[PDB]
Amino acid sequence: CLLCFTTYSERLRICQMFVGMRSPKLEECEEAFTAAFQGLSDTEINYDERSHLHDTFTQMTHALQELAAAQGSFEVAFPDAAEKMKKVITQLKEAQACIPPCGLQEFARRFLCSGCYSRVCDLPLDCPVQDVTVTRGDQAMFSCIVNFQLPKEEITYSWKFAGGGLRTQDLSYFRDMPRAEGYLARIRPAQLTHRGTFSCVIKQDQRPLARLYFFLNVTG
Ligand SMILES: [Br-]
Ligand SMILES: [Br-]
Ligand SMILES: [Br-]
Ligand SMILES: [Br-]
Ligand SMILES: [Br-]
Ligand SMILES: [Br-]
Ligand SMILES: [Br-]
Ligand SMILES: [Br-]
Ligand SMILES: [Br-]
Ligand SMILES: [Br-]
Repeated sequence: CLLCFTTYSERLRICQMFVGMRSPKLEECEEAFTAAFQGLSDTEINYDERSHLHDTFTQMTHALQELAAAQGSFEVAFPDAAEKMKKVITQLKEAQACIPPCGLQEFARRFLCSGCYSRVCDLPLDCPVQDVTVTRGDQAMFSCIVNFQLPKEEITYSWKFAGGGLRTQDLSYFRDMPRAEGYLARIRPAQLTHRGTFSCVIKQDQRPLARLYFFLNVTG
């Protein structure tokens, strides 16, 4: 995480304060620094903690500066700060676990220090079809509910219908169902012409987080 939360100029300035502006050791110093953090090069942290960690690294830089200004060897200074940061990292709050089988799960997002970028679970947007069997004249209810946490802001539910009795996730068979809004869709009453797949797209603003599918089997 050293490379992600400190810049090359900061690290060069630290090493110069250690050995000198244009010292021949100035190169070795560099490789003592980065190597000292080699173990933390592939850690994954809770995305929501990145700022915190970055701030901590800022503190670290200053702590090193003073250490260099007061003589002090870089050879011991860098492993020391590396272990301090290792403990800081171990005490950070964890992101939520990935929950199968589908969805963009923002509360599971993690920051990868190897590459310095964020990542959610590699799950499909489309969730498995849920079979819902009712009889003619009976009420049917589709709950657009996922098993992972959704953001609070800007969530909408868009419904679609693929008729003709198709059990399908293929979008080319669906038309929009503008009557339906919200997480709960009701067919009152269900009839044979409702046979088909109902889909609900959960969106944050305009980006989809999940697409659910309900195959309504209406029985005579
Ligand atoms: Br940050
Ligand atoms: Br020292
Ligand atoms: Br985590
Ligand atoms: Br939120
Ligand atoms: Br909505
Ligand atoms: Br089918
Ligand atoms: Br449409
Ligand atoms: Br409609
Ligand atoms: Br409702
Ligand atoms: Br979509």
